[PDB]
Amino acid sequence: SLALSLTADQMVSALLDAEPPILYSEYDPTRPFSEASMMGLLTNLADRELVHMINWAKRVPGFVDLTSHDQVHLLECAWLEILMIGLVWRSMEHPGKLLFAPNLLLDRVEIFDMLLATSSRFRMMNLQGEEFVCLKSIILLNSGVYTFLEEKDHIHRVLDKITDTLIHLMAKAGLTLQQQHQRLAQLLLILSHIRHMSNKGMEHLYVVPSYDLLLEMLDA
Amino acid sequence: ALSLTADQMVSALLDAEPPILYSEYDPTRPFSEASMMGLLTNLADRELVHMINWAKRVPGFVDLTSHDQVHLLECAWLEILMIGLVWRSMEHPGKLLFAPNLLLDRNQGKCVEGMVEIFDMLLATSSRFRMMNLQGEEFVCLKSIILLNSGVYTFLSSTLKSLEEKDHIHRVLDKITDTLIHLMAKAGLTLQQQHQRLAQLLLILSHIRHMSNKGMEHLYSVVPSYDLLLEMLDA
Ligand SMILES: O=S(=O)([C@@H]1C[C@@H]2O[C@H]1C(c1ccc(O)cc1)=C2c1ccc(O)cc1)N(CC(F)(F)F)c1ccc(OCCN2CCCCC2)cc1
Ligand SMILES: [Cl-]
Repeated sequence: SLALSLTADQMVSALLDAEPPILYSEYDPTRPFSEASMMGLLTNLADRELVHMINWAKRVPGFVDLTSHDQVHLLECAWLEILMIGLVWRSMEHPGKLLFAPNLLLDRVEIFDMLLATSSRFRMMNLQGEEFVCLKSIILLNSGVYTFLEEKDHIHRVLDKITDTLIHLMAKAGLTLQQQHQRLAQLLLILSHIRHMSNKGMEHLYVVPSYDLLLEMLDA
Repeated sequence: ALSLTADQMVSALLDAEPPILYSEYDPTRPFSEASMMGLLTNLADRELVHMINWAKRVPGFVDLTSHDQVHLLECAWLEILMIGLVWRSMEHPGKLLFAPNLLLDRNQGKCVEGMVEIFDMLLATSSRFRMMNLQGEEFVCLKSIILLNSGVYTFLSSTLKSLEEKDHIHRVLDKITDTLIHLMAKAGLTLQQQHQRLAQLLLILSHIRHMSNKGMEHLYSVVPSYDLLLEMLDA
């Protein structure tokens, strides 16, 4: 694959260029807050974000090398985790609040608390945008990989490239070899907590995009 | 803003560019006149939020009062949406790319009565930009001119501050002209070619205003209010 020959810098450049825009909530600010339904607003936002997520996924190196079926499977497994890491990233510089959108910024519940905790953890780590995009791409490629042979092999190789990229970013930033491996581990372990939150979030919803919806979106 | 170089002006404008939004996903097809109009309204309204963010980053714009910023936006918003539309559609002959998932040929334009006429005008503008090889750096200059120009001749005056406001706007406009010329000189165009291409691009602006006026006459037959615009700017 062409993707496997990308350097660290090229991988970061591709990922930064692929980033979705930050969307706004769809509601008239001239109106009182009480008119709105929180769940309604969040659903409308998420649905609009999903279209952009598909476009983003198609630009993650290696992703289009996969079958349409496997692309859908990865997206089905990752979509809420991807929405959540986006949320936490946007909320980093807003302690005690979740920036669902620039016009939908909420203070303090169980999952909300978990997301806030993740956000504060990213803030304490001084998580950089270049690291963020690597991590969100890992979520895409990893979350569904163990629930599907050449397809899996390819995915694992792209994942290894992403690891290389994360280390490269850290070496470039001035971190010692010991600091690099420690920060690599810290970042990746936070992914287990993102999985946790996603599963808890799913259990709350039960709005969820179907295999078929995702397939149609990818085809279109 | 008046201390920016041409290159800095271009950089600021490129960095300010809004995202390309999507239409309401999976609408009923075929469209009715009502459903198409509904989709276009929904799109436009979402684009407007991002336009405000963009406007606030156009050098010189925030130097104006909130009132004057709203006045400019009131006069320019549809023209700005339309030059965006024509720019997005350049590489799609015979079609208008309202959004990546809403790409319509003239046949589909006929779905709303009287619309095909303006659809044709927009297609014509888009082909004109394509034939001229309009550059992204030129596009952002032009869209910024629309913002600052369209409402400039319909402010009140009388007051010293108001005369200074208009003067400032005109100075920013002159800087944008300088920037356009700079881009052309940098590209290797002769002085005569530069002045000709400048005039061609600005004359196309009169046609964009025309199409905007025709488009506005349909919307009034949806339009963001002074209050909505002011709130968006404040937020
Ligand atoms: O180009 S438009 O002028 C403008 C484009 C699109 O439609 C408008 C619009 C919009 C904006 C806000 C909104 O809320 C709804 C729609 C558009 C927009 C939205 C987002 C965006 O990024 C770009 C554009 N246009 C479409 C085109 F002809 F070109 F195809 C158009 C032209 C003629 C019409 O009728 C004439 C006949 N009529 C006259 C009066 C009596 C009854 C008969 C009708 C529409
Ligand atoms: Cl949007």
